[PDB]
Amino acid sequence: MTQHLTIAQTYLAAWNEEDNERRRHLVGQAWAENTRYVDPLMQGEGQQGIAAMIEAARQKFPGYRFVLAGTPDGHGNFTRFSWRLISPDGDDVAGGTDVVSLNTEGRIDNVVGFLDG
Amino acid sequence: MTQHLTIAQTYLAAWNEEDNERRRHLVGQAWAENTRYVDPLMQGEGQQGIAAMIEAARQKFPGYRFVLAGTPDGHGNFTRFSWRLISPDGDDVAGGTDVVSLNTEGRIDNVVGFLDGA
Repeated sequence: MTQHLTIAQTYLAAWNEEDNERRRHLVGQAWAENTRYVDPLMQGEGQQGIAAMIEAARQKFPGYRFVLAGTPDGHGNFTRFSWRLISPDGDDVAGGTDVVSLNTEGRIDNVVGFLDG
Repeated sequence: MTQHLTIAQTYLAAWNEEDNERRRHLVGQAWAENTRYVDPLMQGEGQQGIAAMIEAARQKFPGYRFVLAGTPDGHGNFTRFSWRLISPDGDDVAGGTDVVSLNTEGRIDNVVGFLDGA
């Protein structure tokens, strides 16, 4: 359970990181070399690619933040969690849900996201 | 959207099928030969295995049903949906959420399920 909360937190920390350099270092630590991401708006592969994708996403939504919603859960190497997108003025404008997979070495190898209203 | 509703319905139809034989037929049609399932209580692989798994599950929860909750959604070959577990007397006892993947030939090749309270 805590293992699932840590994974949710590590994942969102990468999306909320303001400094693009620090984010590459974060993705470098948390994500696997063979890693893949896909949601309804985007896709990416590899540590580099995912770091680039997140940066591109943030440039389109400057000032926005991802805040965890509810309690992450899971089983085996799977973690599931949800988050809300918060506007620079503090408005809840949307949200999503993700299923994240860890490889046998504890690093994120696969993420599939969805959008929520 | 409709493609995602159909997938959710086809998936649940297999879990709600009363006859074991009809269910093999249903899994045969909807599921891929190289297919895999895992949730917090179970796992299976292959058409045979998943058919067997569902049957074992139902033998432990006789009379229970799995009813769709909310609107399925998704993208690419991914579908996501949620369902509620209904007791023989009609009570809502619990639920789940699943992520289903279709292979390039339209058949289910991967499912990852999770449990939900209220």
